[PDB]
Amino acid sequence: AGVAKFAKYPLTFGPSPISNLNRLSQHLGSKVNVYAKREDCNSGLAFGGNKLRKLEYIVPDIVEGDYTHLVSIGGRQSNQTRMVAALAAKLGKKCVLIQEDWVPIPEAEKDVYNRVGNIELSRIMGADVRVIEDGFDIGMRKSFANALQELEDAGHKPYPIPAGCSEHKYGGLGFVGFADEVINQEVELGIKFDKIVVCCVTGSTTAGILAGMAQYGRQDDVIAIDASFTSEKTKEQTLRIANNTAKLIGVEHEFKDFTLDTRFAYPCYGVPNEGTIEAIRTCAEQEGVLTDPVYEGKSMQGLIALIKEDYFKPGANVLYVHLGGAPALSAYSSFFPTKTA
Amino acid sequence: AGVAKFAKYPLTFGPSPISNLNRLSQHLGSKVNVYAKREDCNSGLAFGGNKLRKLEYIVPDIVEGDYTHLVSIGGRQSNQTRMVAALAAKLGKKCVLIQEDWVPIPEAEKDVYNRVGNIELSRIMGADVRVIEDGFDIGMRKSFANALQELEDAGHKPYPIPAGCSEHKYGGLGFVGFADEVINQEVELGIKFDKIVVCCVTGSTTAGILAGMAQYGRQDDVIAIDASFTSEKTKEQTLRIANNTAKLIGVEHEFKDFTLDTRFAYPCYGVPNEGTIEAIRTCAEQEGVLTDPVYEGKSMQGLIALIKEDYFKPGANVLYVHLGGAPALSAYSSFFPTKTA
Ligand SMILES: *Cc1c(COP(=O)(O)O)cnc(C)c1O
Ligand SMILES: *Cc1c(COP(=O)(O)O)cnc(C)c1O
Repeated sequence: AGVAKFAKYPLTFGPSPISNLNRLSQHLGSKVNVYAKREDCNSGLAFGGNKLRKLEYIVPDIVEGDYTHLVSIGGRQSNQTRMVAALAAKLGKKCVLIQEDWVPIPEAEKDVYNRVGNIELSRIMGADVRVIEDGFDIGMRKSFANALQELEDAGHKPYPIPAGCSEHKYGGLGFVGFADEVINQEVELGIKFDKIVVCCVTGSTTAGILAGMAQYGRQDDVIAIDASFTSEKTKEQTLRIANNTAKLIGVEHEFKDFTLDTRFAYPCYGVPNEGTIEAIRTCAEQEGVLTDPVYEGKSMQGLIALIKEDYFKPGANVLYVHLGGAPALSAYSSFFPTKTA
Repeated sequence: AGVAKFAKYPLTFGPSPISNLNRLSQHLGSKVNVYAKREDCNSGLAFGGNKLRKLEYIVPDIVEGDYTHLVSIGGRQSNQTRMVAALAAKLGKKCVLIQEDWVPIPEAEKDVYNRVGNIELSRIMGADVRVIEDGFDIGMRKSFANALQELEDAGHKPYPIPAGCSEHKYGGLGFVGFADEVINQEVELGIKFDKIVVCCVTGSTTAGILAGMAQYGRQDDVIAIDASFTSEKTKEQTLRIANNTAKLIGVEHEFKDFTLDTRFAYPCYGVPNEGTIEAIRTCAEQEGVLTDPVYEGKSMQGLIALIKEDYFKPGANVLYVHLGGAPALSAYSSFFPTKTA
């Protein structure tokens, strides 16, 4: 057990704060005391987000080697690519982004879904944005490899950074350190978290939290809420990340399965459902905390669905993980009509 | 010297962090050392910002008596209105927001300027968003006074929060604390800031820094960048707010004038110029830090312009203030096209 033996490059202000969503708690029945560890309030690098914690353990490599281009990938409103662009800017490197079509671009948004939001930010930061229309997949894509081959054949030295970092060698280390962090904040705040709720589609964030919590034998505190509607590969990939990461940090524990509620992924990746939107609104109306229609919105409804059904013990302290991703909210404007008054 | 006598309700994580923009500073010929105090990363209340800091000294008054509605006013992509919603949602009060027509909505941005960005956020937080046609003015608005009367007629108890909280009785207290944070942070940093750059439209931000920095006899360290294009009143109100506040905290010194660079407001409030777009792109390409076409993109272009002309002593430590506004960026995608490689 030790993430400390790995090189880390600072890209955040330090330990992400924890918000006490006490008002939302009461509203939901006062059954559980909901808390939120603000990863969305990460750093000053283009709004921040969980993906920034992941990159901290990857940057040292980039810097140590002689690289000129940082290439990543993801869907249109990809949070990843947007943070890879901000990072590339900070390191003074070139940036290439492969924006594939992973979400059935809603009609009433087909004219902005590819111009406004996160994709706009990658542009403003000077990244070679490329709009391809390949299928959705949380695994290695055959457009990422070609981009690499291209820049290489061009005489450039590209740095591969897979979807959400997840499948990167050190993709699970950032959230191992997340675990060490919650453990300390529990003592500083004086509150123990009985459970941890976090969204999941490509893996690393969940896997990292599992392998990292294992350090204190608490992997079972984790509660993942699928948002990829493909629990199939999402659980198997998250599980494989959890193992390869546990090995890296000295954890013996072999992960064979984890809590992966799949009741709110539908209708698919990127497309909210009537429940998602209501969750976002309730969270926002009650706390002033925004959540997106793709990730955190679906994990927030799951958090509310669970609370409704007395899934947690009476008076439980549950740590909701806000991974950010709000900036893509402007590409789903059509789903939030003005509140009747 | 007495901002402590007044009550304060916590709305931010704590004293804002100061980023060291060394890469940008090198880009601008290593003329000075640019630092940026991050008000744009000060809270979890939907992106937070400078207005939230102002509000901390106003919330106590609110909760004390009995008000049911918080009312404020600003343009379509207003930041203040959006932060008032979050404040209201959190305080569990209702929200009525007047969204005047303060900006000539670009032709390309006509089908979005009112459905995306800040406005969308206020709607998700269930605020009563009222899109009005009145024009730009940093002074008390008719639509405002009408709202107070309307709601008050319906048997409600609205709380009046003018534009940017600037004209509020305590709208200046906020940044008088910013001055305190600055001096303390110079100590913890082991360096002294020679000058402070900060955007200025409705007044209270700059006004509070002036009365605060004056506690130590350092008002002349303040350098405001106007983005209203109506210097005359912007300088008139800012100067009045700064004078009232000064008396509240006990500062005798009377402000008769202050540094207000107006070279970058052109062509008008809410609209960037090729220079702004250039600054936003420079800061983003160098630090991965995002600024807005309306306010900060101008404070930033001015900063760059001032450095070039050798306005500061060589090696000076210049504290730029990032007040936020980046969320409104989605309403200007037309201006930022994919850069060529
Ligand atoms: C990228 C992202 C996720 C998914 O993280 P995984 O580690 O890939 O499960 C969830 N929420 C937000 C806001 C994200 O940006
Ligand atoms: C409100 C605001 C300002 C202006 O503040 P004043 O105190 O009115 O000068 C500047 N920048 C941003 C991003 C703002 O939201």
